[PDB]
Amino acid sequence: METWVLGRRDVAEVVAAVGRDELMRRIIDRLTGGLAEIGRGERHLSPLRGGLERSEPVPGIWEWMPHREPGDHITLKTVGYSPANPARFGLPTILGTVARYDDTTGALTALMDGVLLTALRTGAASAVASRLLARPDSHTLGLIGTGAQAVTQLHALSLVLPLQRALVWDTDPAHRESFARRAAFTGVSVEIAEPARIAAEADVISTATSVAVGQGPVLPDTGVREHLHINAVGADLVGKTELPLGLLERAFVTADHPEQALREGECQQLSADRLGPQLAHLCADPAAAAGRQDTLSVFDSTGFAFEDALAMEVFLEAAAERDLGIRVGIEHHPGDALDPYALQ
Amino acid sequence: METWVLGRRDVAEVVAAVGRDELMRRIIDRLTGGLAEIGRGERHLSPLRGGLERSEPVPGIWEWMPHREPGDHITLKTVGYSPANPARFGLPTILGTVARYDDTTGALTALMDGVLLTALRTGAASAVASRLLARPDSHTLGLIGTGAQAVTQLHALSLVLPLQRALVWDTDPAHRESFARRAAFTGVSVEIAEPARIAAEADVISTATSVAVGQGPVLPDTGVREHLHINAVGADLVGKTELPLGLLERAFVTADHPEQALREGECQQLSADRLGPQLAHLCADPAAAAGRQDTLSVFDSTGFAFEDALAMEVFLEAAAERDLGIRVGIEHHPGDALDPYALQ
Ligand SMILES: NC(=O)c1ccc[n+]([C@@H]2O[C@H](COP(=O)([O-])OP(=O)(O)OC[C@H]3O[C@@H](n4cnc5c(N)ncnc54)[C@H](O)[C@@H]3O)[C@@H](O)[C@H]2O)c1
Ligand SMILES: NC(=O)c1ccc[n+]([C@@H]2O[C@H](COP(=O)([O-])OP(=O)(O)OC[C@H]3O[C@@H](n4cnc5c(N)ncnc54)[C@H](O)[C@@H]3O)[C@@H](O)[C@H]2O)c1
Ligand code: PRO
Ligand code: PRO
Ligand code: NA
Ligand code: NA
Repeated sequence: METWVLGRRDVAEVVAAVGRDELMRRIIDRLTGGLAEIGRGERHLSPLRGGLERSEPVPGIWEWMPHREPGDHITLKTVGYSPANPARFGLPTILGTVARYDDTTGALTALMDGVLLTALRTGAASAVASRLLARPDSHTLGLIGTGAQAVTQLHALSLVLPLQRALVWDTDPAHRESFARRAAFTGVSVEIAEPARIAAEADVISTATSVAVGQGPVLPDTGVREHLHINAVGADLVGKTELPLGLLERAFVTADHPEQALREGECQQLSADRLGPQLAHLCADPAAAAGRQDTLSVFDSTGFAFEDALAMEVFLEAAAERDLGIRVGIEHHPGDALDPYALQ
Repeated sequence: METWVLGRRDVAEVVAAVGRDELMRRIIDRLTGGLAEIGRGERHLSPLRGGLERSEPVPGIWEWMPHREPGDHITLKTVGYSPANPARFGLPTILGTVARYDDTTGALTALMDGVLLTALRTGAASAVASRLLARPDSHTLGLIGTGAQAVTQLHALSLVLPLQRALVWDTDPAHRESFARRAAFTGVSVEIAEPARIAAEADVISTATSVAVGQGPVLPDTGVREHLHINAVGADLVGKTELPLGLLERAFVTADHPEQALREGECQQLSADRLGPQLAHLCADPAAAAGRQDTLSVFDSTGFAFEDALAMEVFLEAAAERDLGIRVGIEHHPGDALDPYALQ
């Protein structure tokens, strides 16, 4: 028994071989089915994630995210949010890895990058929610925050809605100027637009910013279109929010993970009484979502480990077919199971 | 940047080059100093661990154990307790791995086996406690449970006490009969003896069994020597205990981690106001242990992530000295930190 490790090169090869659209579509499809299974009581929400706050160089958090498929495997994503990483170190803000363990024995069976996988399933989750809650003829996407997540927000949403235009904003001029180049592969025309213009003109919005605790909202509470759907994607520290309270109180709100959203999502701003069914229940019966397409809706996204497990499976399937990755004996399996010193 | 991976081969070469005795002594010494640092308020107990219960093929648990050194790094041990592993799969009951993450960036910097390390630091912790609370001329060790942990319990204790014999019991006849061969290198003569005889004759006892929830005690409530010290090491599911309540109520009880021990240790059986000072406090200020060698004492051991971080440091120091291990690029670090697809 050895651990199957996908290098950064292998993850790159999966993308190049499968194609960006096809890979994202596979993850959207797996996520929509898995969420419906939860909504039907065939699968269960992952446990609350845990985390450790860090104050330097700027406030961030490092988290562990487990999910168990009984009798099959356990998934654990370890992921940091370190918003000074791009400017100070040329590293992504979100940095992580995903491990798979055999549920029967505990053995570490696979390990891979979490950076790309996280961005993919986070875009996919927004596409799942927006397919349910945005107008099917949605033409204009708004993006507040044009960092890493914005790229897969636009990509995934462009696969499920007839987007013709993306109105985008970032507080860092260099980050908003570069977004059109990073988004060019989607074919959707990008325009820089200030938040009040995005609020007024967009059919669907994703907010995905590194805004600090207490420094929201990143979108003003002003004229929004009656049918607006928002994916509230930013999530890290307790006390970080992105949307104005008055907008949230007006909206139909659905969370991906209700207990996580109440602690780390926009639902921090609301009472537990106030929320609708969770995304899994809307996937299982979209009748509850159809009648909210033409009114104000918010998908409160925090990310949960089930999404990472499903995305990892897509990557492992593609990598196995192409004989990608290395095998590394990491765990010590003594020749005598009762002798820790029996190094084989 | 690449992750430093210590393969099972690298861990084997560290212990082969350094030797079991010296490597165990290094971990005993580092654990002693680190515990005293906690007792002096210079460092802090790890947060409570978390886990997922698994019922098949027998009840077990899979846990995550984080410990943060602020500004430096975060350690995470992932470890399963799967008590059917030896008989069913030829695998150790305790199967795990230990990772290190940079606290500033979040990046995965090091990854190694947790099987040997866990056995080493668990023996070491009992040795730290027994130096404080067992008679310094203790001659007879008792072991209830002669599986994997029993090997390093005997080894560690033989380095800090003048042990001449070990009286040992297991409910599996094959496992108690094989213990003498696994223990031979220590030079401590091994004799199989029923638990009542072990209770009557031992100067120090370690209990380290895979007894099921509700099926304790593994040591009977009967006559023991006035000075007996017990390392209660068994720990996994809530409701699993090893010692008889009557014995516990007469003992001076020090826990490695009070909150964890009240949940998962022998202290599950005790009112919280009956606990003695935790082990870290005994290490920083021996006034609390003065005179307790000569009466009944119990070290309630549950294991906590600080111990794994300290033992990992010992391994990484030896591995760095010898340039052992491999570098694997696992995390995707895009050339453009704001572009997850820049598979750069
Ligand atoms: N919900 C999920 O499943 C999930 C998954 C991954 C990341 N996230 C979260 O999404 C957020 C963004 O992550 P990322 O990887 O895109 O980070 P990033 O650092 O790559 O991008 C964040 C961008 O936000 C910009 N920004 C900061 N404050 C702003 C403001 N007030 N208005 C507009 N823009 C602002 C920054 O300039 C930066 O360009 C983080 O909170 C992250 O933790 C959520
Ligand atoms: N305190 C810590 O830090 C720490 C660290 C590692 C493991 N543990 C715990 O120690 C315990 C033993 O772990 P291990 O790795 O030695 O497992 P193991 O499976 O190698 O050995 C356990 C032994 O206990 C025996 N046993 C079961 N019920 C018994 C009973 N009533 N009386 C006597 N023997 C009995 C089994 O036959 C087996 O040989 C587990 O609960 C484990 O989770 C604690
Ligand atoms: O779900 C995730 O992976 C990210 C991590 C930070 C915020 N949510
Ligand atoms: O501290 C530890 O590693 C072990 C794991 C199971 C029981 N406690
Ligand atoms: Na959110
Ligand atoms: Na215990």
